[PDB]
Amino acid sequence: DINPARALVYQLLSSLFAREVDEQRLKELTSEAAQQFWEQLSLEANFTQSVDKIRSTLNGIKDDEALLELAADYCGLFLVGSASPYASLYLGEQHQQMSEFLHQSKLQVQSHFPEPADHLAVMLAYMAHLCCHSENSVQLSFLQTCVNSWLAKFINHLTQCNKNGFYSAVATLTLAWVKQDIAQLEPAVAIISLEHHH
Amino acid sequence: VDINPARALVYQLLSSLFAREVDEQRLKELTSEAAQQFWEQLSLEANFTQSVDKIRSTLNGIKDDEALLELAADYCGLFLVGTSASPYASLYLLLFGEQHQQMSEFLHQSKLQVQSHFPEPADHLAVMLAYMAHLCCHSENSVQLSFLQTCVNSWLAKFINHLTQCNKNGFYSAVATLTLAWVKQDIAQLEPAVAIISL
Repeated sequence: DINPARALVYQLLSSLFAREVDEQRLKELTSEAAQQFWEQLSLEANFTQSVDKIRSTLNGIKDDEALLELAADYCGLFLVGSASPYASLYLGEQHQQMSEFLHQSKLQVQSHFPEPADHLAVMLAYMAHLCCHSENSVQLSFLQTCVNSWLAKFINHLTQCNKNGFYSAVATLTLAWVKQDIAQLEPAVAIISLEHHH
Repeated sequence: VDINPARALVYQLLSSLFAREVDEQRLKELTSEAAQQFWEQLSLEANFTQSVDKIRSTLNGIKDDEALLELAADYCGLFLVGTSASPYASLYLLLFGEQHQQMSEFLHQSKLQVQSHFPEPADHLAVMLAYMAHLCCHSENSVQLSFLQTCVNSWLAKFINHLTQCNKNGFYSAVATLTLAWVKQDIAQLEPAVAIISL
């Protein structure tokens, strides 16, 4: 009864922390239907001051420089770490419930953080999965596209940071292992193209 | 004979070495008598010899916690810092971006954990508020109340305090301030509503 309205307020607040505000969003936040909304929210004594600051700011963005500055505030405050909006930086089972929610919603926040699946550990773990669950062509393609395309660089920079050399050796072995695996996969994959063509 | 499962095991081993710092239990399983056989055999491949011997000589050389802590320090000061060799592909670089769609699914299913200093994505306030929005219409009042008191109201004021200190113009502080006041008023409505169902 009142819940859909509450969901709506939480969504709006969420959107404001999710990512910086672009032209399309600004137009959505300052339209007539949005103006009435902000007014209604302002009627509550505990919300009045905050609602006026938010609404007067958004209504004051008339050019590109105005929108760009607000975004700079967003980036300067949340994408540097500053006041990163992560609970753990200021302070259990309902994190898993959210984990699923995250996976389901396809809702991702603006972030300067590297993509988790871009972690070498993840790529290798996934390749291990491809070895027994995919065609050789998919395995080869993945090694050439996502692994062999950058290890050399990683290794190079690793040799300038690892004094001991343990992890430099691990990286070195990984590339060597990948190259040899690619050489075993090439003919296999090529046989299938010579056969699926004739 | 099928070698695909053997290849997967090797990729997993390499995966583990970048996945997290080596701990006591892991050092033991990486240096067991069965493991020594594996390394020796792997070292016989001409292309692998040098790095393998560096790998195992290092692992076999670990005989006290000091040396172990030293390796763990190498790991952290190399991958977990951020300036000097993060293991992320994007940081060193066509059908690339499209293969990331399947990895996310595998990453969600494998529930594989990579040691990291980055905060959890679900810990982000925007994701918590979106989740709360969801609970508002697909959950009992008590689950909503519980989540607010437990995950939001517990740290929001600390956040607003710091935010207010870094926000010169003050727009985002106003958003954060309105958020807390919204959450508090909502908890105020939720408590009476929930308590009543015990009657």
